[PDB]
Amino acid sequence: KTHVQLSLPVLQVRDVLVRGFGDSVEEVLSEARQHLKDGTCGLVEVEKGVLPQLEQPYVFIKRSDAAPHGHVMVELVAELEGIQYGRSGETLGVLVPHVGEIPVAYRKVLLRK
Repeated sequence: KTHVQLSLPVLQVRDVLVRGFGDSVEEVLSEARQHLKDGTCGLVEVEKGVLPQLEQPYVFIKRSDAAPHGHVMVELVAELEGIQYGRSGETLGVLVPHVGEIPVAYRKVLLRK
């Protein structure tokens, strides 16, 4: 399938134990995709002061369309020193590894895989 229905745990930035996916744009996009597939990916909602508490490169999920079965269609865009790799809509949040942190909510997305 080109798209996969996922329910992503929404984590508070100060709870997150592993604050990024790795060290290159290519690695973080790779790792993000692997964690999304394995159900080990959390979502942090971006507000004032959130991104400086996470590790670059960042992986965003961005709205790709204006929502089958409640699932917002999204795609992955990476960022490193203010340059983005990808072009998409509005940010739903930043992806991070999930290692058992307690979520505050779940974000239903349809991920272009």
